[PDB]
Amino acid sequence: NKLTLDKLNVKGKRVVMRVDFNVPMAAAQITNNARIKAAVPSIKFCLDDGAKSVVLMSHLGRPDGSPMPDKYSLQPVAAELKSALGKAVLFLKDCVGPAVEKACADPAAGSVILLENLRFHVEEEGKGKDASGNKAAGEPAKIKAFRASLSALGDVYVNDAFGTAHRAHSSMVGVNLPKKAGAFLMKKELNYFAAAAESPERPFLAILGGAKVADKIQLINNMLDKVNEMIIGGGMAFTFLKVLNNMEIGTSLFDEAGKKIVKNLMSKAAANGVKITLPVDFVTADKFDEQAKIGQATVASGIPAGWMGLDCGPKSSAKYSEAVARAKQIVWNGPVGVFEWEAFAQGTKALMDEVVKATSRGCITIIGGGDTATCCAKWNTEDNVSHVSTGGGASLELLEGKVLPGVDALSNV
Ligand SMILES: Nc1ncnc2c1ncn2[C@@H]1O[C@H](COP(=O)(O)O)[C@@H](O)[C@H]1O
Ligand SMILES: [Mg+2]
Repeated sequence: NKLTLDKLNVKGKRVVMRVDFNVPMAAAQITNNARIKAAVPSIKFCLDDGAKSVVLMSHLGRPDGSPMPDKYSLQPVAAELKSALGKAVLFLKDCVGPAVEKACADPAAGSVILLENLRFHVEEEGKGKDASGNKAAGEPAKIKAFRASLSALGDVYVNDAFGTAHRAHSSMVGVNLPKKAGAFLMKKELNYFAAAAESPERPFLAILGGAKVADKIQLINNMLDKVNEMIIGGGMAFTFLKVLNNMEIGTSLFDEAGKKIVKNLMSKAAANGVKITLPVDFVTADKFDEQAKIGQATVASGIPAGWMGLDCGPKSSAKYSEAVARAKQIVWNGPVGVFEWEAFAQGTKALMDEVVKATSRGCITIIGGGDTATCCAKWNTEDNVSHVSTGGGASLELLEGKVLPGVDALSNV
């Protein structure tokens, strides 16, 4: 129940749109467009429906509030967006101030304008570091002024920056305009997660991977309140196997703080009637290196001193596949092994194959932002799963059961 773009009247209006263009880069070059392309359907909707202008605003990297036009400029994105949009883009060297306001005042109808990095101003995050590297605090009156300037750039506001929705930054919660609508990406992201957090199809399987356990306690706990099954893989699994089974784990990752909560998580799973699938075999490595000598092990055999489990084995792949086969809805957050290294990416690759097949027969498959999304990109499965999230931190907070400041700030329907 929140206002979305498709239900917003834009004809003859200046649209001030927050987008998450915080794209990866490398030596003044974009290394992945995804976030830019993800926001194009919203930009076009506005143009096609007669918007007077669409003023795009975003942050890039973490300049921590000082104009770093040399390393963190959004200028390259303007030329990239012009190619994707097939339309000229007016790039402005600032995002607030009299001159920027004057430029967005009465733009030529159909104008697309891209503002400079919002994080060049400490008022966006509300805090930062000075030149010396010292932490500086934003001033309240300056915060108000900054927000009032952004508000002048449009008659209506659209937030399509899902990747930034967990941030209560000025551009996300401070735009004072009567109409604040979530755009098409934001809509899609919330639509699917509404699936995971409210009315999931069943069985509902949650696949949780990664290294640390302590930072995922809430994610695991929240998911235990909603799923029918849960696969616990990746490095996390070793804390569970060590505690529950007393498995010899070698130099495999072990979370000391998290190990103290393992029995409590299993207890909840039991009470909620959740079937937990943990790995039973592994692909070992003599060291955490892409080219480390590899081996094999099982929970029963244990992992040799010095060696570490970096991926699940064949038997674990079977059990995982069986869980996927039983699911009508799946939420996957975190690969099941070191996917970055080919030798330890096979379990993840195999699981992806199963998730893709599940989607083909009607399973609603939701891939979390970040690492899992990167895997979809690497193996070209974006068009093969139901949803691939554009925001790692944002989707994690949602799966944790948290309210997103950027979503909460939107108008209601
Ligand atoms: N069995 C494992 N051992 C060590 N690292 C793993 C393992 N499985 C997944 N990972 C890594 O954990 C990651 C994400 O960890 P996290 O920051 O907790 O999300 C990726 O960098 C993976 O390479
Ligand atoms: Mg990660």
